[PDB]
Amino acid sequence: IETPYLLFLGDAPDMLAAKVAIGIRDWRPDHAVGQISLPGCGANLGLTEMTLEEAKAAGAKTLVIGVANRGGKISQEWKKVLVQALEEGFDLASGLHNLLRDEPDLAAVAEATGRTLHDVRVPSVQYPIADGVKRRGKRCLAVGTDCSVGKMYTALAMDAEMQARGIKSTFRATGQTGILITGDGVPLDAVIADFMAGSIEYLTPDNDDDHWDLIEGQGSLFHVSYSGVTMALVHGGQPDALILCHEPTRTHMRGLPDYDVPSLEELRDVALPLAQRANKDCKIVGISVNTQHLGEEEAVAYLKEVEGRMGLPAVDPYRHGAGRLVDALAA
Repeated sequence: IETPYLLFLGDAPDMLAAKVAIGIRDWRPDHAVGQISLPGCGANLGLTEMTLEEAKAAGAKTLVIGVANRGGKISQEWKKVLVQALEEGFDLASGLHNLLRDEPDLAAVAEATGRTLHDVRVPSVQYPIADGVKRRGKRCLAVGTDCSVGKMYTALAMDAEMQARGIKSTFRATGQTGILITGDGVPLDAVIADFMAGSIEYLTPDNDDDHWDLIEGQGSLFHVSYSGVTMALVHGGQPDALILCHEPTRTHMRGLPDYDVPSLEELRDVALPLAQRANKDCKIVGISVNTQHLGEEEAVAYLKEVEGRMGLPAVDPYRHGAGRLVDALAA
């Protein structure tokens, strides 16, 4: 995706629909020159409100859909702006369920203007079958006890810290949100079975010996709907370092009311031998817990006993940053 962006907010009624736009603004502010809102928009993202022509003059290359749709249909009100952006010289990028290229007007305008539609939720390049060959560079993967346990935030927090420290690193997106944030990645949840692991090898190629890939995790080895997606990361990713991610108050898996959440111990016992198959030197180096549903001192107490029991640094990166996780990568 050509950077920098104009962030499309559409008619999103508030900030709830604007997770992607917020993610770009917060994590890669240099990738956004401004926002464009339709009448009735209530998402006060806080960037410079620009017309298409103003955003073009400011250097924007891609109109990025930063708000949710519904999973339904791209409205004609939206396409009216999208078409005009194409005619104004913008590429489009969208992580929605409905694909821009399945809109015959968007596809034909894109073809006539020479502009590109980036439907980042589904693959647009052919990935190979993984070869398991050892790749130069270092690779860190977060694995968790459930979906939505902070894997993406943890990888983003570690990368941001490492960048501030002058450590060579790249956040390697594996889903549409992270791809729109960084402008590149692999939409692993939409990759065909046989190419899953190969797509993660493609995502994390040979790099400098002192370079870190911070791979965005997906699924869970303990989630019967997605465990194979996680497996492809664990092996395709060849991780040198695992971060264990966990949220402690939930009593069931995501969307699976009758499935337990495993402990950090069984996550450790199951994940490490699998990871060691692809990289025999892989180590679990730290634990990143979402403690937002605990009280302040409850969180501090929980983290302390986790650290003493697992013998690994355990932090909540939102409460205090990723610095102790980044320190753990140095060994």
